[PDB]
Amino acid sequence: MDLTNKNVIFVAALGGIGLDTSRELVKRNLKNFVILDRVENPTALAELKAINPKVNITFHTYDVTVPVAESKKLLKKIFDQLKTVDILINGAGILDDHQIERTIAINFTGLVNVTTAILDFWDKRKGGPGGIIANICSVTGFNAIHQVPVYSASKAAVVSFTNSLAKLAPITGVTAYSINPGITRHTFNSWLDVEPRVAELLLSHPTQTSEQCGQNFVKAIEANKNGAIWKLDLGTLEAIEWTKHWDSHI
Amino acid sequence: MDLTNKNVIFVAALGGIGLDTSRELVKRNLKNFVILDRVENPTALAELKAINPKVNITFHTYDVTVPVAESKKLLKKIFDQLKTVDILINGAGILDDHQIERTIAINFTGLVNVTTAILDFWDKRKGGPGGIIANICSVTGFNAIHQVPVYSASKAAVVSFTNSLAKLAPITGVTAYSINPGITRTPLVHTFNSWLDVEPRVAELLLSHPTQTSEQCGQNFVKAIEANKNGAIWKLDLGTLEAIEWTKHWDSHI
Ligand SMILES: NC(=O)c1ccc[n+]([C@@H]2O[C@H](COP(=O)([O-])OP(=O)(O)OC[C@H]3O[C@@H](n4cnc5c(N)ncnc54)[C@H](O)[C@@H]3O)[C@@H](O)[C@H]2O)c1
Repeated sequence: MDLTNKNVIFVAALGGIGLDTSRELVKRNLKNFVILDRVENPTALAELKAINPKVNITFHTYDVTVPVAESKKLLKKIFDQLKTVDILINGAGILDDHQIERTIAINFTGLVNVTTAILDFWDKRKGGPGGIIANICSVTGFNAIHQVPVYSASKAAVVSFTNSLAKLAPITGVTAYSINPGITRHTFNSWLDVEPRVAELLLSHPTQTSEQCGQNFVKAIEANKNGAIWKLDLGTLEAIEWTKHWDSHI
Repeated sequence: MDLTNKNVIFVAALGGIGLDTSRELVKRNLKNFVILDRVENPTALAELKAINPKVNITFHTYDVTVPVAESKKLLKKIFDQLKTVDILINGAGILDDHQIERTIAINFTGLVNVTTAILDFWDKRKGGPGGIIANICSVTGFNAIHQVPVYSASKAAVVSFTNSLAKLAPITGVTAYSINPGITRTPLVHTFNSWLDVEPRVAELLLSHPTQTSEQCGQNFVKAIEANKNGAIWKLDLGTLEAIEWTKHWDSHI
């Protein structure tokens, strides 16, 4: 994957790990960088545009928890303008096990919904060009932080969903892979307050900076491997192998 | 685990797997067996009672998609009556990838919510007695039926959640294990929808391969309950009961 002159939609582009990935992406001479986030950060947005003014950066206020139909309405406006979109990056997410419904709505349901929305524009069965989906999941989708069981479970779901998307690529023309960051250089809520110090404890352990998580993120996008399950931990980029415990035979 | 004299709540006890599990459960001399299901089934209820009149069987009309406060209200009613509950079984699920929100609400969120509610009565930090939770997940939580990605993902979520619950037992006093059937002959798999109709023949193709009976599944389910192994990930496929080992890809070190 050569990112030059490509059109990219990035959901939650101006947050923590999103912003540093975004900074590197706009340095790659994209034609369009389309940002969809819940709230505007005008300082960050201006800063992004200044990195390379030639890149068309557009911002849409977007809540990932809206129904599929609402996401399709926004996407139609984007496709009407750009004509083509090459990659969708899903980076929405919250970490707060005091918010059970919302954790699920944002991290899991929202990810499924926006994917379903864009498939209506990309599905090759209906004359669509196909496309690429990069889902920001989490290493907690492989093995949980058991003190944030709801967060971890939501990430396990999207690791699964991404895996299946990739296996459906021959039918849909839409490839996908997951980007799974380890702990990246603040305090949050554990489920039923089983551990009030999760953030303090995790951030003391060996971590990585948001800078070369973002650099490894772009490397992963460039590698463009359907069905990859990328681990981005301790400043390295590694593809993990999913264990086969069971087979549907279909 | 001796089931004699125990109090059991079973969410979704009257479906294909549920009813056959229930038939086996009441073979043991349970004290109270409390059924929560979405639709009343007076014939099945009568049948179970007849199996073992020593077991006290009650029924509540219950939808897992209600807010947690509502589930808490029902549990309080039950705990006030029985004083103690020994085991909770969370068995609700739908298979319909035309229903994204509902699949996730029933299969994942609803399971998390009943668990969260019952912890209020059981949590040893509150001076509760602890307890045991058996969660019906799915082999699809290990490896998807990719033509139903949403269902499979919802099951992956609950496998994860159950693993974590079990790891929290030393703190909460509440142990847990997953029950993961393979393809089992019930109405669930008779006819169903794939995501965006990627595979309109999915039910046909799946059932062209070997399956097990709900009877076999229910027998092995109760066997796993009696084994009572915290953190177990039980596979119930082709008539066998087998514990699987979850691969370690990453460790939080906490
Ligand atoms: N049949 C299989 O091959 C298979 C394989 C693996 C896992 N499972 C799982 O086993 C469980 C039982 O499935 P089944 O095969 O007996 O299917 P079923 O359709 O016969 O029964 C589903 C059960 O879930 C209940 N339910 C559905 N929605 C509910 C709601 N909103 N609130 C409360 N209860 C609700 C139903 O009333 C019923 O008791 C499900 O969780 C399913 O995902 C089934």
